[PDB]
Order: sequence, then structure tokens, then C-alpha cells
Amino acid sequence: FQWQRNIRKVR
Repeated sequence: FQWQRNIRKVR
């Protein structure tokens, strides 16, 4: 999982 600094734009 390549997460860009906490995504938080979907769920």
C-alpha cells in the first residue's frame, strides 16, 4: 500500500 501521507479523500 503506497499511501501519500494519510490519503483521506475517499472513506
